[PDB]
Amino acid sequence: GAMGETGKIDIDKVEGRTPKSERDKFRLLLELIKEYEDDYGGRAPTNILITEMMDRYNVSEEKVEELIRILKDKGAIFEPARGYLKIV
Repeated sequence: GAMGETGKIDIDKVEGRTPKSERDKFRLLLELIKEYEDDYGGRAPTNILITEMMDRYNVSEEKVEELIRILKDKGAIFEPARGYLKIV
């Protein structure tokens, strides 16, 4: 019916046995850059990133601009034109 099997174990610390993957403000900004790049044929207009981050994720313009500087500074992204962001 069922049968027996081998390689017995026991449960001491063996909780928490699940995967993890999440998001962050840095991630959520960067996600908009790539999800607009393909749409613009390689642009992410910085003003739209701001407006859409306040829409999609309630992030205030000051904070979106800070995300923009941080990831720019890291060379994770760039601003190749006067209000167009790019992933590195």
